[PDB]
Amino acid sequence: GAMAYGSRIGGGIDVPVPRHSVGVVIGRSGEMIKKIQNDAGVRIQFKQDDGTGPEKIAHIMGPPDRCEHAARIINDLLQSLRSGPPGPPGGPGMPPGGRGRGRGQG
RNA sequence: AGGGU
Repeated sequence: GAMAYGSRIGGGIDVPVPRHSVGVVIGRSGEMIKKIQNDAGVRIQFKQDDGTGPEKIAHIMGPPDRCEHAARIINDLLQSLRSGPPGPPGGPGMPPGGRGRGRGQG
């Protein structure tokens, strides 16, 4: 939605986390989001699925300032995914594999 | 780094 007045925070904010980074920010064992909840002192609970965007909405509840703090931890964790871990192939570098050569020997 | 409660 065109929320031109979305500059106002509150006691619990809805943060848009990329759907390809949902498990990332929480961690495979949830150890990661516990750190976010720890360093911010907030209750971060992923909602079912608002579906109103290419992201997932997570309701970071708690004291507004801490919600901002918590939001930053998740957002920065996304920002660090942006060419953070360098990958030669797969991304900006197509592996020059042959036409089935290597596996297609017959 | 896919599910933490």
